[PDB]
Amino acid sequence: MVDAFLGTWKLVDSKNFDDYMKSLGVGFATRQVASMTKPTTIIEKNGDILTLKTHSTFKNTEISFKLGVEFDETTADDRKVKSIVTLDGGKLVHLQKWDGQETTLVRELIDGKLILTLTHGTAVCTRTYEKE
Ligand SMILES: CN(CCC(=O)O)c1ccc([N+](=O)[O-])c2nonc12
Repeated sequence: MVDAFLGTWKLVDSKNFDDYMKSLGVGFATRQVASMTKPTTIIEKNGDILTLKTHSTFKNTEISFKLGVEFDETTADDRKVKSIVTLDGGKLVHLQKWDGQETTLVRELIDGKLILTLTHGTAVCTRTYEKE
């Protein structure tokens, strides 16, 4: 199940992140900085509680959750959302809902790399992380 996702990951490729942020309404100055930032994502577990940290020189976030149990979240761009994370087809699928809108954050493992696919509206972004 989740164990192969655990650890420290560093961003090594990003496609269409500006399009995704624009779709969400993120302002230009935040997008400019975020486009050059290379976050570290740390995924830890304690029993069935997962913690996902995203660290950078700009934004820092942390969420803790049980798989399959909804939780409140405030995103890096300050959306207040209702979230759930689950394991679907071997992928870690994070769904965020607010104001009747949705976005998905899907994490898969491919050849040892962590591929994060972000979808909102028509915008589809792919970020690739490598394990530290
Ligand atoms: C979804 N992510 C996380 C990306 C990742 O973890 O690589 C985001 C990370 C950072 C910002 N931001 O506005 O600074 C975001 N705005 O929308 N999404 C944002």
